[PDB]
Amino acid sequence: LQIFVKTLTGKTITLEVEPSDTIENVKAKIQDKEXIPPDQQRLIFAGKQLEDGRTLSDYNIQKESTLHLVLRL
Repeated sequence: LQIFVKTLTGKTITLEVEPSDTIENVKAKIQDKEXIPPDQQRLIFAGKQLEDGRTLSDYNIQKESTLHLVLRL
């Protein structure tokens, strides 16, 4: 499964994910490519800021969905 992550910079990164991955698991994937601590990340799907501990399925995030990475601090 693959989703896209955009950033304020606007660079489009793609991630390999599992449908039952938590948002916390997605932040740890972004950490490894980008160097940003999870607690500094904030992720929007379709205008909605996502809560860690919930899963991509919980939010109907599926092949080719785009998440928007925003930084806290």
